[PDB]
Amino acid sequence: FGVEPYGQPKYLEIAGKRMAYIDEGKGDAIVFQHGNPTSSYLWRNIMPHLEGLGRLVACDLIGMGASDKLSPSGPDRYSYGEQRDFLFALWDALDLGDHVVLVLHDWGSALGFDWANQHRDRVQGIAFMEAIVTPMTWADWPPAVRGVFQGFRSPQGEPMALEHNIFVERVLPGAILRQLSDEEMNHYRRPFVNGGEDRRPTLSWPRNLPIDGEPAEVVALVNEYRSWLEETDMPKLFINAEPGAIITGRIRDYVRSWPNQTEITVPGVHFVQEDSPEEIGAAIAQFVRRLRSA
Ligand SMILES: [Cl-]
Repeated sequence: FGVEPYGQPKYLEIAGKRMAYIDEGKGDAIVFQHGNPTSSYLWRNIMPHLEGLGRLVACDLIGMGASDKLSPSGPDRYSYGEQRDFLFALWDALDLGDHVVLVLHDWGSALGFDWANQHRDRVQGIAFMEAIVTPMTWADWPPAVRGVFQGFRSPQGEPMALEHNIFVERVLPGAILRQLSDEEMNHYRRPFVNGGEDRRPTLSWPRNLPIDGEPAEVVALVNEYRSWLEETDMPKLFINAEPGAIITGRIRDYVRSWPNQTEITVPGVHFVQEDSPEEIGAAIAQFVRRLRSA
């Protein structure tokens, strides 16, 4: 468990806002996308396993990591669609090519599965873990954090996230089996040290989760892309977690139904990269070698 970020930070302005990203190596792209409340930092111990297998790209979502904050910020900002507009523009700017392997977690999986479904001819394979794969009910959601996420999805969410930073301070470490070092935790806290709107992305994201049919637009998006995943012969690598968090139970059964997929299981809850980076990295490398090595 290295504490240092991978690679050098780079920035490009997208719609007048700086977006930060890692871009190392050469060849066909391997694109790692984080979710909430993380950044490219999440992949620092995984990316080294793919050196020499492609061009390794990991972007920080708008409002997250080293990327700029939107202003004026408020409850109408950092929706799925807004996040998608920024990210997909950054990916276009980076000229990723047409043999992309996506490596996806959490909201990074909704964004990446959506991108792949819109660019089917440019995606070579998808590796995913603890991903958003189907509309949910609360029965699918980890029991220990049902009240907290229902809380986020109410007016209580503003104090919880913007004042108390509960996503970063409580949800993130609660969903890692090991204890992070102070140094690692400081990297996850850095984008969100200031109280108030700086923390808005951490609150907007849970409000987009497709749970009991709301928000309908996200439910519809996920139904669309999963309808493709269910039938496509695109190669897939499912990294299961034990105990896991959002892919457990019937959702885990469902993902296992998808075609042209292999899996592994690693120890972890939600932020599996922080419990099992060597096993994850090794599996993705083996996947990519099978797809590419000759
Ligand atoms: Cl979330």
